[PDB]
Amino acid sequence: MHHHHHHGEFQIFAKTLTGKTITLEVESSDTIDNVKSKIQDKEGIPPDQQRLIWAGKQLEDGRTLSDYNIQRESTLHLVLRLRGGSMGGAADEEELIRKAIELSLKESRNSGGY
Repeated sequence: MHHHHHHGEFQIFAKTLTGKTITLEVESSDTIDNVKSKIQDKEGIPPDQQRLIWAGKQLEDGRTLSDYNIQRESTLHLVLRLRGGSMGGAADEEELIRKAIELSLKESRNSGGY
């Protein structure tokens, strides 16, 4: 029920596991489904095949942008899933989560160093 109007004055930045930078026009409260699909228009990749991991935690499809107060200048770490034959590389489908959290996200965990 996000109305039929349009006012994408606030954009965001998404970075795939491989490190691909993608910019999509979303809302401050945009939902994962909206974020994902929006990506499909950018990389074709279907939302059901796209996963979103942020802050060492996997974003649930029911999550919102305003949930964590995600501004516009945010790096949405996206991980491309793989249902077909395992690529047998760094990122596939499940290993893309633990690694997406240990590579560019671990920084947030490092803050726990006290």
